[PDB]
Amino acid sequence: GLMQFTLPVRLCKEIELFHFDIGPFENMWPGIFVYMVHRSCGTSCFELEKLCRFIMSVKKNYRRVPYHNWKHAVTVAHCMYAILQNNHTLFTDLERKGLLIACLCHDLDHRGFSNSYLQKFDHPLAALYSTSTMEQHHFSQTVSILQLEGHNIFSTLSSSEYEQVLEIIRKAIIATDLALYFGNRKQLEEMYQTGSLNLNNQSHRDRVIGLMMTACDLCSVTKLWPVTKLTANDIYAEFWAEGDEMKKLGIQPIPMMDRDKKDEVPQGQLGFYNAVAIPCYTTLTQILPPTEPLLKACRDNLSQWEKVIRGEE
Ligand SMILES: Cc1c(C(F)F)nc2ccc(C#Cc3nc(-c4ccccc4)cn3C)nn12
Ligand SMILES: [Mg+2]
Ligand SMILES: [Zn+2]
Repeated sequence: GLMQFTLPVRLCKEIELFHFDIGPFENMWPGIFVYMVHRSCGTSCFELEKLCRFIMSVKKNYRRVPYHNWKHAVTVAHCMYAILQNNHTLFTDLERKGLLIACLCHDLDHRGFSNSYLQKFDHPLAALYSTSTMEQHHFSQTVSILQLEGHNIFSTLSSSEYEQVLEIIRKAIIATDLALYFGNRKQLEEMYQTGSLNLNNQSHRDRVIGLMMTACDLCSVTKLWPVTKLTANDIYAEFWAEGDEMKKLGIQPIPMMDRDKKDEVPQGQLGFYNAVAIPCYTTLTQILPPTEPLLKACRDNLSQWEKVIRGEE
């Protein structure tokens, strides 16, 4: 009841910053997530015994792949924690509750393959869910774990509060489909610049939470350079495995997934920062000013990739 979680001093202070790295000690990641729920949401949001059992089941349903793993789940939740703590009064009790869970769950049972590869392999999930294939699967796994005995962390919510929270989580998880990001950010850009953006309009909140989700999901481009650079190795380890699998089906993968074109990674990261990351954090900073550190760190990393291209590293 009066059982606070506390972190060592360097973590207690650094966890509040956007560029925090959760570290290589897997056994501390659950405690870090509980710490973030307790300060983000309150010590009363969830029954501790249920939350702990929920976390350990979520962890067991992430696979040992190079990037889309348990460490990515907790990393994406910590970015969400930083956004919520820097924008205290902008979010409902239900949103605080839903979004950290959404982030922890957002890639449940990922296999390290894109929606495209599922469609070309003709995976059963591609027939069950024709768009946002993996993302509809992640939400489906979340509901499964929520319905295991002793795992219902939302048990104290009313029938209609429960339905709202599962709807926040569903939209949040669907929005991590980067194919959906491009149109969502363009609409948020237009709405902000014409002054129609209205946080009382629920379909507007939906879009802002969607963009927050893309920003949390891409938060590896916002870390200190050595974290960003080493994470890129995990990201490409999956892309190149998918590339290998495309070649097995008799299909030339795109160059991003072709390990034969390793040499042009620096130029590919440039494209990605300019086409995806920079716009994402730009529009997010416009709508939520205290998120500017994400944009600043993103720009610093683009500048490090430029340096790699010029042979300065
Ligand atoms: C860092 C990161 C994160 C997360 F850290 F945010 N998520 C993502 C998602 C995509 C990418 C890319 C990428 C990319 N490489 C190439 C390329 C590479 C070699 C030869 C030719 C082309 C093209 N392209 C778009 N980076 N990324
Ligand atoms: Mg995903
Ligand atoms: Zn993700």
